[PDB]
Amino acid sequence: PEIIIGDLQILPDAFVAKKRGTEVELTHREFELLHHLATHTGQVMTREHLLETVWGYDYFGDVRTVDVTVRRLREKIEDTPSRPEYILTRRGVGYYMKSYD
Amino acid sequence: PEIIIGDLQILPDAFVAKKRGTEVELTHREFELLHHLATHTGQVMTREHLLETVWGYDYFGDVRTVDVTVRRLREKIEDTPSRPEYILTRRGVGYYMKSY
Repeated sequence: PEIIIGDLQILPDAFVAKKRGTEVELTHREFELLHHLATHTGQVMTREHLLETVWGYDYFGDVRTVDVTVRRLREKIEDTPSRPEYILTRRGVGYYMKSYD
Repeated sequence: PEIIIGDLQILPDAFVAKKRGTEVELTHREFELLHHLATHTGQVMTREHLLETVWGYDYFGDVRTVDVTVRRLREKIEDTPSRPEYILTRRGVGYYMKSY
């Protein structure tokens, strides 16, 4: 398995993400979130949905944890986090990975 | 599972490590390495052995990767990395987690 989205390469079996061919140092949960968004490109996901799918069905922590993790992911993979081209917000609804070709 | 070593709490099912009750931001591979050492305390492990057990039996990368990952781990979980109290070196042989 290998997921290519623009300049991102995700190697799920290796738990490795690269941006322009350089490895990005991600936490376990950051990688799991990135991988989930990347295997459902263009699909808007609520914070609640992301909590149960990425943190687990027995995880009842603060939804804010999703926002924190998206911020870290943006700081690590975006050229300009204030203007992301991979991890996008649908205002009022959720997060998604931008679809490319 | 819950592993307690000194000021460290390792929660394997949650992939969470805490130091003095605060979560430590570890990469996936750093956590895997820490968990392995922590479940085999006092056991000295060569870099070659760590590569196969922590990166996998199909991983044929550089042993230097183990040294890098131990350094990162030390920087994140040791109060004083030059004088570690968790992730120890056995000179010439390997790495191990001190038993408590």
